[PDB]
Amino acid sequence: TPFIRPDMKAFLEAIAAMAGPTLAEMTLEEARASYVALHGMADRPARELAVIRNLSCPGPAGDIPLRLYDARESREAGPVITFYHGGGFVIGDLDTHHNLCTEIAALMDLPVVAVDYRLAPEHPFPAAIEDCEAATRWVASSPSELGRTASGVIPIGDSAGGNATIVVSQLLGAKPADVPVVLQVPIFPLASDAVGSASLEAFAEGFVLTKASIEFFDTAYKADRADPRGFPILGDHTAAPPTIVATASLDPIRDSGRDYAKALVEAGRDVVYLEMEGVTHSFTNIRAAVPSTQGDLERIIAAMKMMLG
Ligand SMILES: CCCCCC(=O)Oc1ccc([N+](=O)[O-])cc1
Ligand SMILES: CCCCCC(=O)O
Ligand SMILES: CCCCCC(=O)O
Repeated sequence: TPFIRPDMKAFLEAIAAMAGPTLAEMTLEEARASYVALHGMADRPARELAVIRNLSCPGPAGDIPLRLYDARESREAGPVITFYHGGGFVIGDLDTHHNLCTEIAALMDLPVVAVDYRLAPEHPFPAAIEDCEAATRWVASSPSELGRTASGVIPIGDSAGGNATIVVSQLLGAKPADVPVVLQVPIFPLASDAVGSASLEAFAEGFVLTKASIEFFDTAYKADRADPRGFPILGDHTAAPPTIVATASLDPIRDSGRDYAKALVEAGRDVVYLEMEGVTHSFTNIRAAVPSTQGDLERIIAAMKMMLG
């Protein structure tokens, strides 16, 4: 009997009533479409912003599509948020996380660049990482197409995108971009392997992200368990940038986030650890269906402003 907020519980009960096919039982196109539909019905609508523009940058496999969000038509030099969507490196796109990006841009009053990175199984590991790194370096170079100057970058993302957040910060730590990572925000990230964790067993079914979906994503992406680009708990934490780790108490991969924040403390790094109580994985994108999750996102926003000082 873990604690569940009443509005969270109602949402889980509706998912249980729906009782759909698993991701593995659907076609890939169907699995991706179902995620579009979930966030479409569950998340708050997009904020209005002065700037919402599609861009691209060069990557190792070809052009990488991007989307720029800014509440301001004109802005001086400052940090730029570089966002990587969740979806297991298999599903999601610029639209599944669009509304959340408009919210981050509105509430932070900073520009946000979302990355449409290549997906598995068509593009296995490390394709997503290659694209997130390349796009982040590109933003960090203050290209003219961006129309903003970056004094620093702020990698952020949910779930797989939280994995990408940490990996990108490690890659740029080892080989700097034109400006530093001034803050990273991995939100319910995969950092250590969740297999064998107590959270994975406790929350394997009925908490939005299932063990079955985790296995489906793992089989498609094919990350090597010994590769720090796949499991960034294995990386060097001694110069990690300022970090905010946000987890959910009902998340099967909660303990992976716990592990990462513990490793940052162990290495003497500054970190805010926030474990949202009574909500699940994906809480950043269900803010209409579960209204209390808007408050959880606002807590991350407040921690970001504090850590940016
Ligand atoms: C349709 C159920 C939600 C699954 C998609 C999602 O919520 O984003 C995730 C991305 C990556 C991982 N993972 O690394 O296991 C888990 C979840
Ligand atoms: C192991 C899953 C239940 C949560 C107990 C804890 O907070 O560590
Ligand atoms: C149950 C595990 C206790 C803490 C392990 C550590 O300090 O890395």
